Amino acid sequence: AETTSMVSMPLYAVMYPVFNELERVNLSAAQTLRAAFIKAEKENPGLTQDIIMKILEKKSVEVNFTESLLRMAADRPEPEFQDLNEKARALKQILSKIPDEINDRVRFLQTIKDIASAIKELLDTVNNVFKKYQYQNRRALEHQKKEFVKYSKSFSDTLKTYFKDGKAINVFVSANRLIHQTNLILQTFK
Amino acid sequence: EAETTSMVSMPLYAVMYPVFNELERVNLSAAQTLRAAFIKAEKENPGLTQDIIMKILEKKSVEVNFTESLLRMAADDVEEYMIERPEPEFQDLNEKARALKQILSKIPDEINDRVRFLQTIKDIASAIKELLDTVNNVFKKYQYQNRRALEHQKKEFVKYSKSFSDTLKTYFKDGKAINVFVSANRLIHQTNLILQTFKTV
Ligand SMILES: O=P(O)(O)O[C@H]1[C@H](O)[C@@H](OP(=O)(O)O)[C@H](OP(=O)(O)O)[C@@H](OP(=O)(O)O)[C@H]1O
Repeated sequence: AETTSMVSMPLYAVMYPVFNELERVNLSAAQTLRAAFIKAEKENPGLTQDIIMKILEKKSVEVNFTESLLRMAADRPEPEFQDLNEKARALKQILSKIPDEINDRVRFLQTIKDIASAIKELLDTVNNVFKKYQYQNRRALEHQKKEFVKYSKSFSDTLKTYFKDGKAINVFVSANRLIHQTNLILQTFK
Repeated sequence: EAETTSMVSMPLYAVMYPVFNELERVNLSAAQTLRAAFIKAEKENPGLTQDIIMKILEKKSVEVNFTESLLRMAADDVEEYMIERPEPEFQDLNEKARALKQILSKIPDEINDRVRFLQTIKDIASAIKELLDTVNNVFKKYQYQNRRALEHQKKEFVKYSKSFSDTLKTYFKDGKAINVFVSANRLIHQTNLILQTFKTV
């Protein structure tokens, strides 16, 4: 009952898990992708292995792309809203500089401190307008705030694991998520 | 649905398309089916290709270990590629190819011993020269249905051989064994292609 070559293993150990998770987002896409990999693998055993390896060999292209997205992610006259916009903007700007700061230990350590205080200022400002929304569906505020502080902690964790791992791409990805969460706070004020 | 002209679709053209370009040489329908599958999925969900690539990158350790295991297995994957011609030179060609693949297969076991690894590299070099010499002799002595295909495959082998040498140089710099494992597997595959071409030619 075992005629499948060992070279085909990555199809089931790598691709199938990815397809299975994709079925919950786009069933049609997952099936099409899976069907295409199955077809190609069955007709030429070893193809999935080489495809996966080539993708790994192009990680640098992926690092560059993840860096550029981070750099790009930085792009009501009420006084409280002007403050919220300013604080959010400063945080996003600092986070977007990470790719060009991470290669220097010293300057990267200061950047982390800049990120800490920037988030602190943002949270303070968030608490300010927080005290003026007088419960008008404020639940969405306490919710979004916590989603932000959750990604903030998740980012802090990513930094710690980075100082032992050395995997910058995880920092870039996490910083990107933090920015998106920063925007979510601003947007929630609908 | 949408067009893949957005920033988030970049990896589709920067990563996947170059990869798919090679498969046309192996299986056109497969390169086309895969290309159509990714572009289709990307149009429906822009950013999907990027997520797929990121998930594959997360399986690096799994892929790395499997690649080493595959290299170790190469020593017992022989009979499928053997040349089925009576002449003595073809039997000698089968032997030279087998011997090369055997030494390449021992790399994972040897790479953790500088002294042993240095010798193994010398043995690989000699095994390659002997393999090429046997190929050249058989090229000159016999007729074939597709001599051009054979010569092309030999030159492909030479490229992957030099690529292997370059990988060794780099390994002595950064000490990443996986690159050596990958390069050895590809050299092994090229060795098998030579054999398979003699079988149909
Ligand atoms: O040492 P391990 O645990 O395998 O992890 C590293 C990281 O994945 C590097 O990327 P990152 O800095 O983003 O963590 C990667 O380089 P690139 O991603 O720059 O290509 C290294 O491979 P090499 O590229 O072969 O050095 C790889 O060895």
